Amino acid sequence: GTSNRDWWPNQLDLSILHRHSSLSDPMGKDFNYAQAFEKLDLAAVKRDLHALMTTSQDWWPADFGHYGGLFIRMAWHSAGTYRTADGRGGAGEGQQRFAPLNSWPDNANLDKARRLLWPIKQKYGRAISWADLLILTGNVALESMGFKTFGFAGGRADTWEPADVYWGSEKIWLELSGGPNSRYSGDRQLENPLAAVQMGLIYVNPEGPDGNPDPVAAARDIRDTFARMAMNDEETVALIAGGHTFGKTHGAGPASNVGAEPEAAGIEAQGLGWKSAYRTGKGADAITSGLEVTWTTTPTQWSHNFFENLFGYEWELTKSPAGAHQWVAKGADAVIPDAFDPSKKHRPTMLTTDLSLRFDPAYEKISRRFHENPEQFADAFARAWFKLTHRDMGPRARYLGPEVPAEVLLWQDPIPAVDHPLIDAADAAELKAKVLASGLTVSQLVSTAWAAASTFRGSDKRGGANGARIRLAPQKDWEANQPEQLAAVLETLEAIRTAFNGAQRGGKQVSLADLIVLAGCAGVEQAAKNAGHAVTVPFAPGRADASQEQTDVESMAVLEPVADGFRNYLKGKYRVPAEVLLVDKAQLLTLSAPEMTVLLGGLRVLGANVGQSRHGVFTAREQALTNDFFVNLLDMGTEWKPTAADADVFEGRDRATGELKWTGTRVDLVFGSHSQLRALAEVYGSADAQEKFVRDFVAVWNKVMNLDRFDLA
Amino acid sequence: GTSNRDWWPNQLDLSILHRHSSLSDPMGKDFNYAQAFEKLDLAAVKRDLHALMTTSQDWWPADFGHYGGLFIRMAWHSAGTYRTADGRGGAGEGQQRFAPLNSWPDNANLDKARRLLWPIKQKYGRAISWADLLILTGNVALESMGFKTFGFAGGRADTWEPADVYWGSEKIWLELSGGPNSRYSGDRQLENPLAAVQMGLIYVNPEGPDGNPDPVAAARDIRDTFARMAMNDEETVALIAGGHTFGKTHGAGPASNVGAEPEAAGIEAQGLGWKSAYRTGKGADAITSGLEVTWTTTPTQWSHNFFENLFGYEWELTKSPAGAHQWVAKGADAVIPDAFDPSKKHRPTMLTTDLSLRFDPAYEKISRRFHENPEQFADAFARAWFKLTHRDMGPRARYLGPEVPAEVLLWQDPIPAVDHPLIDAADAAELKAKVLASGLTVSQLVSTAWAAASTFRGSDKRGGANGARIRLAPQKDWEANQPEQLAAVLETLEAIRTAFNGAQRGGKQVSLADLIVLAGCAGVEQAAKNAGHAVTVPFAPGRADASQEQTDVESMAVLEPVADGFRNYLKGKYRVPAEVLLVDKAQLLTLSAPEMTVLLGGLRVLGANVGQSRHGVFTAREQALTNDFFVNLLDMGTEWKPTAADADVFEGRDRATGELKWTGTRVDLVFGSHSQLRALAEVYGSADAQEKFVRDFVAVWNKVMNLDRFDLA
Ligand code: HEM
Ligand code: HEM
Ligand SMILES: [Cl-]
Ligand SMILES: [Cl-]
Ligand code: NA
Ligand code: NA
Repeated sequence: GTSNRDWWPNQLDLSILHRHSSLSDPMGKDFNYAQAFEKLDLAAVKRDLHALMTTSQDWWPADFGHYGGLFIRMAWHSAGTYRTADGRGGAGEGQQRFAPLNSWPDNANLDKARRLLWPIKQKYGRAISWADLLILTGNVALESMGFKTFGFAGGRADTWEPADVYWGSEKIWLELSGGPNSRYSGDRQLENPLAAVQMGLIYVNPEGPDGNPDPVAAARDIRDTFARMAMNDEETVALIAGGHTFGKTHGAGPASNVGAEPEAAGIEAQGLGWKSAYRTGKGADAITSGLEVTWTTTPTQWSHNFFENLFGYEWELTKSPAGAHQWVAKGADAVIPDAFDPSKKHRPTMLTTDLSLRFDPAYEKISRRFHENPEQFADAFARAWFKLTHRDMGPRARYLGPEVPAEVLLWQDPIPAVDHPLIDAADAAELKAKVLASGLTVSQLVSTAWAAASTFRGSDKRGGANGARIRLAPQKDWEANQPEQLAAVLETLEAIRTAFNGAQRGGKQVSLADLIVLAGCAGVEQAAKNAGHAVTVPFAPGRADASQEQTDVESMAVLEPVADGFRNYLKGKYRVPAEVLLVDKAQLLTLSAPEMTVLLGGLRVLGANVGQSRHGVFTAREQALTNDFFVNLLDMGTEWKPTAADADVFEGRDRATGELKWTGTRVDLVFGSHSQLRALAEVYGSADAQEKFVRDFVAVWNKVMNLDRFDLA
Repeated sequence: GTSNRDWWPNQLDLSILHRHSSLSDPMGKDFNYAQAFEKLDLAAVKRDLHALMTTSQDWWPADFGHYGGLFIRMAWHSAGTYRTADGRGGAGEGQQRFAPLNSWPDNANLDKARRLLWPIKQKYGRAISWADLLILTGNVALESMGFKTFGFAGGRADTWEPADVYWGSEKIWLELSGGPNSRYSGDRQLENPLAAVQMGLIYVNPEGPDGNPDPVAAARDIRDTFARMAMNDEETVALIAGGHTFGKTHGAGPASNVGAEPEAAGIEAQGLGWKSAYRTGKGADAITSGLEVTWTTTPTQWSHNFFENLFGYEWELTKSPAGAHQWVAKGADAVIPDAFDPSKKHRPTMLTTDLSLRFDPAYEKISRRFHENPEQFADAFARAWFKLTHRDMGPRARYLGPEVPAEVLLWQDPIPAVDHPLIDAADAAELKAKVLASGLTVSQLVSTAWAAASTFRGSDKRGGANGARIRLAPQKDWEANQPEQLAAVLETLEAIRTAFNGAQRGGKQVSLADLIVLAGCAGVEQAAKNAGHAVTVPFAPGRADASQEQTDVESMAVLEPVADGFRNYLKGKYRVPAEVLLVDKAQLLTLSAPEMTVLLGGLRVLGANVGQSRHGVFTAREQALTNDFFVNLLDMGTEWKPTAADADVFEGRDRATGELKWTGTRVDLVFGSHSQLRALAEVYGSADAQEKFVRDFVAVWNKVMNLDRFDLA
C-alpha cells in the first residue's frame, strides 16, 4: 500500500512526537514502575540469574557450560548504542528487544540470550523491566565469574514500541564507507550524531576499518566511536580488555549458512533469527560474527590473562573458518580450552581491534599499566562498566534499589542535596513581585528561564534548569544563551536572592536555580497581564545549585543548542532543514505537536528570539501573551516570498499593496505550510482561542520547567 | 534516514492502532464537539456562507461571480472517497485537509476552496468542525443557487492527523490499469476495498476508461464505482446530472503549466498548490482537470438544462485546450455564458461520463424520466445528496442541530425508538441466571454475542449489536456466524425473552438485542467462575430490535466478516496475509494493540473459534477465563513448524520429545513472532498477570458490546 512517506519522502514526520501514547502501553494509566521495582526481591532475582548461568538449554548450548560471556555481550550491546550527540540509544528503554536493534547484525544471537531470560522475566513480572533485567543479568554474569561490580540501579521502565532513532542513511546492512549514503566525509569524519562506523554495528568493525586488518588504523576508529559514546582512552581500554576477559566469538563455518535476522524470519521462528544450516547450527557449530577467537585460558573466570596474552605473544594474521581476518599467537602452545570438547585446546587468538590496545601508542601505555597493575584494571573496568550501563539513566534521584553506589561521579552532572526549608507560596509571590520591580523585562525573564530549562533531553535525561549550570562554564558562554545579556540578568537575580536569603529565619533559603525558573514564571504572568489576563503560573521549588568543580565542562558541550527553533536560532548552515531540527528538539523536550506549536507561537511574541530578531515576531504588542503569531500567520491577506539575499528568510507583504508587514524563517512559516501543523495553528488562531492559548501556553511552559524534576516524580 | 519500514517492508504495521491519540489532539481530553456544535448559531454561519458565495478574492477569482460550483465540487469530493467495503473514506473526519487527499489530482484547486472558508472557520472556532463546514458549505452553495436541500446534520468531529487508509498500491499518480500494481484483474474487476479506477481519482476518469472516450464503457466504470460507494442507478444519475447542473471545468491551457501539489510545494505557498504558469494562473486562465466544459446556460442557477442539452443535441468528439477528450454539440449556437467575459458565449459541451447517462441503456431510461419529470429529478438529487454527505455518520443518534430530516431512511440502518421501561439490575441478574440455567454453554454465549457486536466498524459507524440484526437476513446465514449453532442459541434466548416479558407489568420488556449481549456477559461471568474468579461484567440496557423491512439486505452484505482473526476465521485464501487482516479488523473495532491482544487470547480459551477449531486453543481448561493462551504460546519448550499440507497452519511440538502439543494459524502465532505483539503477550503471560488479564478482558469485552451505543453517548 502506497503511504504519504512514499509520495512526499521529504515531508516532515510528526509521528515521532506522538509515540509512547497510553494507547500502546499495556500497563494501566496508574502503573508506576518505580513503586513495583521497590518491592522486587532483588536478591532472589539475582540468585535465579546466578543459577541460570550454568543451566544450559539444548536449543542454545552454553559455551564452557556457562552463559556469562554471552550475557555480558548482551548487556554491553544494550548500553552500547548510546551516542552523546543527542543522548539517543543506550540501555535505558530496553530497545534491544524491538526493531531495528533486535535485528542488527552486531546483535546476532542476542535473541537467544534474551529468550533464556524469559523464565525469570515471567516469574517476576512487572516488578522488573526488561530494560533493567538486561543490565542486571550482565552484572550477575560478572559477579558469578569472580568480578566485583561497582553497583547497580534499577528504574529503567520498559517501553512498548520502537523508538525513532536516526541510525544512518545506508540502505544496506554493514555497507562499507564511501557509498551513495556514506556516513563519512573528509579525512574519515563520521557524521553527527552517529557513533558507529557501519550500519548495524555497535562501535567498530572487528576486522579493521572497512575490513582492513590494521590495528593502528582500527584504533583511530575505536577512539572516535568510543568518545562519541562518552568514553575516554582509559575507559575504552578498560572496557574492551575487561569484556574480552570472558567468553569467545563464534565463526565455525561460512556465514552463508546463516538465515534471516529476527524481523525477516518466518512466523514459526517465534521471534528468533539467524538460524544456521551449518552442522548442528548451535553450540560448537555456532556462527555469530564469523570470527573464531577465544581470548583467555579461563573464559569463565575473571583474570588478567587478556593482557598476559596480548603482551606475551607476537601475533600472526590468519582467517577464521568463515573467512574473517583475525590473529593467532606465534609459536604458542595449545593452552586455551575448547568450549565443548574437554580433550581439545587451542592457541591464543585476538581480534584486530584487540591488538589496537597494544599497537596504538596511547592505548599501549594504558594497557601496560593495566597489565603490570591488574588491580588498577579491575577498578577501571568496574567504574567504566557502571558508567556504560547507567549513562542514560538521568539524575541520581531516578536510581532505585539496594545496590546503588554511594559515590557521586562527575559524569552524573550531580546536584547537591537540599538541607534547608523551601520557600512557600507566599514567598514565591513575594519573589515574583521583587523580580518584576527590578526592571527586568518579560523578554529577559522568559529568555533566561528558557535558556536554563531547554537543555533537557529525554533521550538520556541530561540537562534542565536544576543545578543552575547556566551561570557556570560552558553554558554561560554559549552563543544561543546571549552571554552579555545573560550575565546582566543573573547579576540582578543574584542580588534579589542575596537580599531575600539575608532576611530569612530558620535556615529558609532560595537557590539560584529555583529563582531563575521563578523569575521566568513572573515574566510569563506579567506577559499575560499585559494582554489583559490574570494567570498564576505553577512553580515547584527544590532545585539546588551545582558548583563549577561538580560540572564537567567537556561533557556539557554536547548539550549546547546549535539549532533551537524555539528561539529562532541556528548556529550555522546544516544539511538538515531547520524545521526538521525543530521537530528533533521538540522530541528531545518530550513535546507533542500541539505543545510544540503553542510553545513556539508564545515564545515568539514574548521576545524569546536570540538577538532580538524580528523573524516570526508577528505582533504589534511584543511582551504580551496573545495568540497574535497564529492570527497573523494564517492571514491570507499576506503573501510570502523568499528573499533574494537568503532563500531561508521570507518576507510577508500585503497582497493588495505590496507593503512589507513581517519577516520569518522556515521554522516560523512551516506552521502555515505543513498540513498537520497548520491545522494546529488554526485552533490557536481562531477567534475563540485566546483563553485556551494562554492556558495551554502556561501548561507547556510549566512542563518544560519541570522536565528534570525527578525529585518530585 | 533508513526506517524499519525500509528494512522489513512486509512487517505488520501496528501504529495504525495507536493513531488519533490524545497526544496529537490539540483539544482538551474533556472536549466534546457535540456540545460545542449544539451551541453554534448555525443560522449565522449560513448567512456568512451565503455572503461568501459572491465575495470574489483576487487570488482565485470566482467563475460567473459565484463560488457555488467550486464549493459543490469541494463537498462532493469530501464525501466521494467513501467505500462500502470497509466504510473508510467519506466526509465524516474532514480528511480532505490532510495528506494524501489534500493533494490528490482530483482535488486540485480545492485547496483554494478550503482557504476561502478560513475566515468563517476562524470566526466560529471549535463550535464548527472543518468536517461539518465542508458539507454545510456545499449545502449553502446549492441553496444560494436555487436548490432546496433535504436537510443537514452536524456532528462530524475534526481529526488531527492523516488517517491510515489503503488507497491502492500504485506508485505513480493516475496510473492506467495493467501496471505492476494494477488495481484491476480479470474482466475489469476492481480490487476490494477500492472504489476508484485510478490512484488519485474520486470515482472514474472523465475522459473514459483509461482515457478511452467510450461513453458506454465509461458507464460500466461509473456503475461499479458508484455501487462501491453505496449508490444505485437512480442515485447515480441524480447525483451526476445534479452536480453538473452547476459550474464548469477548468482546462484553459496545457497541464504542464501546473506546478507542485500542496504536499510538494514550497513553504512560501503556505499550504496551497498547483500554481500555474499559464497566463494569470487563475480565473479565466484556470487549469484544474484539463477539460473545458460548461454544462448549462445558467451555471449559477438550478435549472433543467442539463438533460435538455444532453438529449437535445448530437455530440462530437473534440479536445480541450489542454488536450483532453470531451464532447461538443453538433450545429449548436453559442448559448453557454463565459465565466469572465460578457461578450463571449460557447457551444454546449459534455464529458464522456456525462454522455454515459444517455448512452448506457439503463441510465438512459432514468435520464429520460428525469428530463420528462423534473420534479422527480429534483427530489432524487436532494435525497441522494443528503445520503452522499451523511453516509458515514452512523446512527441517527449522532445527528445534530436544527436541520436534521425527520424522515427515517432505510440506508441509515434504523433502530426503533424505545418506548417502555428498561430492565434494571435485578432483572439483569434474573435473566443471566435463566440463561445459565438453560444449558447454553460459555462457548455458545460468547460466540453469539461476539458475532452480534463485532460487525461494528468505526470507519462509518455501521454495525454492532443494537438492532438484533443477527437474527435477520443476511447476518443469520453468514458462515462466520455458524448459522445452525446460532439458530439454536437464538431459539433458547427468544424463549427466555418471551417468558420474561410475559411476566412483566407496567410495560417493561427486554429486547432480543439486549438479551443477546446480556447472555454474552453471563457467559464471560461463568467462564471467570470456572477459573476461580468472582467477576461482574458491566451491561447497559437500551438496545432495540429492528425489523427485516428496516434492514436492507444488500447493503448489509459489506459487513460480512470474511476474515475475523478473533474467531480464527478466514472465508477463503487472500493475497493479504491473515495477521494484516487481523490488524485491519482491530482498527475497525477501534482497538489498541494491547486491547486486540487481550481480547484474542481470551476469546481463544472461551471457545469462540468458528467450527470449534482447536487452532490457538492453548489451554487444557477450555471455557475458563485464564491467561493460558499467553503462557503456553510463549513456552520455549515448544517448537513450531508449518505443516506440509498447509503452510498457513503450524504445529507446536515438545522440543525434547517431538510430541504434538498444539496447532495454530498465522493469527495465533503472530503474537509470538512480531516483536511488539510478543512484548504485549509477555505482560499477560507473566506469573503476576492472571487478575490483570481477567480485568482487562472484561473491559475490552464491554467496550466491544457498547461500540454502537451512541444513544448513551
Ligand atoms: C572495539 C570494541 C569491540 C569490538 C570490535 C568487539 C567485537 C566482538 C566480537 C566480534 C565478538 C564476537 C561475537 C560472536 O561471534 O559471538 C565479541 C564478543 C564479546 N565481547 Fe566484544 N567487542 C568490543 C568491545 C566489547 C566491550 C566493551 C565489551 C564489554 C565490556 C565486550 C564484551 C564481549 C564479550 C563478553 C564477548 C563474548 C560473547 C560470548 O562469550 O558469547 N566487548 N566482541
Ligand atoms: C462520474 C462522476 C463524475 C465525474 C467523472 C466528474 C468529473 C468532474 C470534472 C472533471 C470536473 C472538472 C474539475 C475542474 O476542471 O474544475 C467536475 C466539476 C464539477 N462536478 Fe463533477 N464529476 C462527477 C460527478 C459529480 C458529482 C456526483 C457531483 C455532485 C453532486 C459533481 C459536481 C461537480 C461540480 C459542481 C463541478 C464544477 C466545479 C466548478 O464549478 O468549479 N460532479 N466534475
Ligand atoms: Cl533510544
Ligand atoms: Cl477515512
Ligand atoms: Na537514550
Ligand atoms: Na469513513
